[PDB]
Amino acid sequence: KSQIPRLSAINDLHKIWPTVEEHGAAIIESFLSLDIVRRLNEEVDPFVKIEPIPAAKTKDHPNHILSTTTRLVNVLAPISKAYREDVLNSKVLHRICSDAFHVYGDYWVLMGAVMELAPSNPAQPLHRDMRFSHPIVEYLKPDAPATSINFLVALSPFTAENGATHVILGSHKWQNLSNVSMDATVRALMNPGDALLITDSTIHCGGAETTGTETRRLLTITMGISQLTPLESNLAVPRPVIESLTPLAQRLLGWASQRSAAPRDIGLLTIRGNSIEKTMNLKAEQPL
Amino acid sequence: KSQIPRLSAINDLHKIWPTVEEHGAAIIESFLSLDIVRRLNEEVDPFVKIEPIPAAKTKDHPNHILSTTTRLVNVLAPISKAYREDVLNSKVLHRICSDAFHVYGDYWVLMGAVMELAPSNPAQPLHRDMRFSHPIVEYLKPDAPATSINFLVALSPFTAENGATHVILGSHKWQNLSNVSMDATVRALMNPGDALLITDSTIHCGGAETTGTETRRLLTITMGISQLTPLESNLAVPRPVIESLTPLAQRLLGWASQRSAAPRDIGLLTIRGNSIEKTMNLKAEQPL
Ligand SMILES: COc1ccc(C[C@H]2C(=O)Nc3ccccc3C(=O)N2C)cc1
Ligand SMILES: COc1ccc(C[C@H]2C(=O)Nc3ccccc3C(=O)N2C)cc1
Ligand SMILES: [Cl-]
Ligand SMILES: [Cl-]
Ligand code: NI
Ligand code: NI
Repeated sequence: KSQIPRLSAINDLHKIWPTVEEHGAAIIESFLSLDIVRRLNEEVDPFVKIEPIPAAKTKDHPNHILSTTTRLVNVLAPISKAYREDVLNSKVLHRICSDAFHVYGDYWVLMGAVMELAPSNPAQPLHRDMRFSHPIVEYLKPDAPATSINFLVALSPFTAENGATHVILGSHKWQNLSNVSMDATVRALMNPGDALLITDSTIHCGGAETTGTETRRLLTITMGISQLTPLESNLAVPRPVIESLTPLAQRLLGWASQRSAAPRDIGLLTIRGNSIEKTMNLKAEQPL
Repeated sequence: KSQIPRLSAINDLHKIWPTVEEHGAAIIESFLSLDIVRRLNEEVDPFVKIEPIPAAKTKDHPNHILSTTTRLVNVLAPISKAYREDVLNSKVLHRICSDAFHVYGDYWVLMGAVMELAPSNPAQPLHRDMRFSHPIVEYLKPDAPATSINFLVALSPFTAENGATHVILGSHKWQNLSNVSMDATVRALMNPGDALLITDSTIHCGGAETTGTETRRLLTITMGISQLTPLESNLAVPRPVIESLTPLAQRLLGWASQRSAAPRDIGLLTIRGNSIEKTMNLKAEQPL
């Protein structure tokens, strides 16, 4: 069985989305530089350490799906300069997203999260993303272009023994799911900064951590059309932080109006014919 | 040909959504009281008068579809006490919406707008709503439950001669649109406070104003699943105004997290497992 296609962020940029459209997955080698990975890790480190269990009794939106040995930290913009500057303005990410979502229009971040898997973390069941948040997605026609995609960026090594992600190539086109099995999977073996890109229809799962010693960390960036509601809110992010961002980063975090691809688009999140950013006089690229 | 079913807001409440599901339209008699209509009208009056043309060159999200003799005012919460208190907490609206959207989960306001049509306003072409903002909707399967519905509330009389809305009954189930014609329509003749309820698949249009003297006004409330992005933003609505609302009204305006109907729902617009309202310590029902 064939392995996940591996592509250069530098050289093969136009090939990335077409590869994912055909095969359901691709590995983007050095999607983030080692420097960006270093800074991201350093900045999110304490927030991962203080994060409670996914279904903590203190939470009013507990995640009952993730293993108790998973820590997920989202709303990364206030935590991480590297995320809000380097990642949110990634040339590679934006080329891929504009390739993927041109039929629909603007896209934004549905969720940007750091996930840390503890040693001995079990494999997840094979799944498609979005089914615990967006029931609408299951009602889309088979040939509907993907309305979200997920960049699974390695922040530490992904190996077969420490639980590297499994994917079933071609499974994004499957209607009948009788042949869903771990027998059909291949692995996303990745160095820090490499990213596995999948669609919302790609069948996949986190792998089993079998060493009992290694802690695997990733940055999962679910990008989706601006017509779908994000899993996370940036409403509470301080205005100085938002005003330090590029206009593009502001749009990605829901601090701007959005546009569809309809020929005479009337827009999303508008205010009496004007944008959020025009109405609120929102500044951009103002240093803290 | 059969007329639009007419139902009591008081007596026939459980019958309203089933009627719309079957026929694609229903008239809810006295959906709003005359007092609520009076107050709504008085409060929005000046904002309608100052509103420029839909495609005004000053706007960065111009509406190129609406006639130049239409004035549309959205983001009504800061304008109208009657809207944000009486309409957003309407028992009838919420019963209908929970009936309609139970398969998907929470719902919210995609757009609440007052539309005023000037004398001699031409009939709109027959259409389905949502096609200039949510291209995703066209890619839903035929049997997908409606993901949005539109309450067209009369704020002045709707008569055949002054441009009362046309609908084609049953057209919400149409796949082939070869028989789309004004020959197939019936009219929504309505007194102030009556509402025509349609789905996002009901084929309909505003009628021709033929008197040259009458100004027709309506309140259009597009309610949709919380998984779809609103056409309008309440991000710039002052916090004192938001904190005067009920928790339900806050949710409807995007000042709360949202939930899907998935058995182990992980939520929408959350912040590290907690809600917007918990995170921001958002007060409710605090008088101005
Ligand atoms: C333990 O087995 C699992 C089964 C299904 C899922 C799906 C997933 C999702 O739909 N979206 C995301 C996307 C990014 C990060 C986390 C999640 C997330 O929480 N779930 C539930 C996760 C785990
Ligand atoms: C002039 O002919 C027309 C053709 C189509 C439409 C559709 C409509 C929409 O999709 N949504 C709404 C919903 C509530 C109020 C206004 C609108 C709105 O602006 N358009 C464009 C309007 C007019
Ligand atoms: Cl994984
Ligand atoms: Cl109308
Ligand atoms: Ni997944
Ligand atoms: Ni319409």
